[PDB]
Amino acid sequence: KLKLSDWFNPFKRPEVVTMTKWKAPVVWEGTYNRAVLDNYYAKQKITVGLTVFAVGRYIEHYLEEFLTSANKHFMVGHPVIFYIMVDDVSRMPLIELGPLRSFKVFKIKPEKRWQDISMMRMKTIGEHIVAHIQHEVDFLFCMDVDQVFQDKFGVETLGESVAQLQAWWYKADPNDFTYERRKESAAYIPFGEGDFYYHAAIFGGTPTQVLNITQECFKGILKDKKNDIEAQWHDESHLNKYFLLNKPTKILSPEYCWDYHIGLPADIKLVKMSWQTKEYNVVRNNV
Ligand SMILES: CC(=O)N[C@@H]1[C@@H](O)[C@H](O[C@@H]2O[C@H](CO)[C@H](O)[C@H](O)[C@H]2O)[C@@H](CO)O[C@H]1O
Ligand SMILES: O=c1ccn([C@@H]2O[C@H](COP(=O)(O)OP(=O)(O)O)[C@@H](O)[C@H]2O)c(=O)[nH]1
Ligand SMILES: O=c1ccn([C@@H]2O[C@H](COP(=O)(O)OP(=O)(O)O)[C@@H](O)[C@H]2O)c(=O)[nH]1
Ligand SMILES: [Mn+2]
Repeated sequence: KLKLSDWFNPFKRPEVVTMTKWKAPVVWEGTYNRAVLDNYYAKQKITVGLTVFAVGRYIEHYLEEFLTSANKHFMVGHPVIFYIMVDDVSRMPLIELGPLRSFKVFKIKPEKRWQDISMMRMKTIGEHIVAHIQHEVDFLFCMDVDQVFQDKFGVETLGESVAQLQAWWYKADPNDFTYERRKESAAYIPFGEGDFYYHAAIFGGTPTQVLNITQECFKGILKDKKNDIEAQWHDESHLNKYFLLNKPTKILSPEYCWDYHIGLPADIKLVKMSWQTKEYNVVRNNV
């Protein structure tokens, strides 16, 4: 089987956090041996999935740029399947795909509140895992559409359960993190607890693990509805509670999901994905 030291050298990045207390790697540029891993996973003949949602004007603003960039940069050299969930298939951009990429598209119901569009992804992803994704892929990523791939996002990111460090908070102390802090919410994390602040824009794992992630988060979302409370950062609050309880087996550095509004500091050596500028006045239709 694969050993961590076969592909991961933390000493290449001595000035950042490269290992967690529960022995998961934090993958930074310089630490990974992609050649070793490409050879390993090609011998297993893996396929990698990617889900993305675009509901409303998120389709026109973001979906083409997301997919064009994913085609170029996501798991190059391996078969990939893009799963695209939209409310209006007639507005789908049908871009040309390259070798080892294919896709399929699903029509979904548009939830009335943007907060519920975001949170209902957890329910829909689990339904699709059970119905087909579990039979199609070895690993799955679930991503926001309001971002663009900038460089290779490869097999060094694969694992049983994979979390993303949020770009603005990776050096912060846990008591500064924007976790949900009301005990009445299923997402509550008390002061004095927490490892990292994870970004809900990227998470992944085997289909089995992603099913558990998404099912447990959606259970918390529904429980909160019954208690008349809505977590401060919606599905992200619940995801952070999940990963506190069920530690990820791999974490990605902020290089894998970077906000250029921060600037480009010394620690961010090669950006693999960048955030799109927010445009909520146009793309969201409720407060
Ligand atoms: C240090 C600080 O306050 N930085 C904020 C960012 O947190 C903020 O990003 C939003 O962060 C929330 C969680 O707090 C969530 O992850 C959102 O998806 C994300 O956009 C950013 C927004 O422009 O502003 C900075 O000032
Ligand atoms: O009206 C909506 C609200 C959300 N989304 C999807 O849900 C994700 C999360 O919402 P958003 O990116 O707006 O949250 P932010 O990252 O800005 O906090 C988006 O990237 C889209 O994939 C969408 O398609 N339409
Ligand atoms: O139909 C509704 C809308 C809200 N609320 C309660 O507070 C949450 C906020 O509701 P939302 O508008 O987000 O609707 P829902 O997700 O139920 O479609 C709900 O789930 C309910 O528990 C209400 O009692 N009924
Ligand atoms: Mn987003």
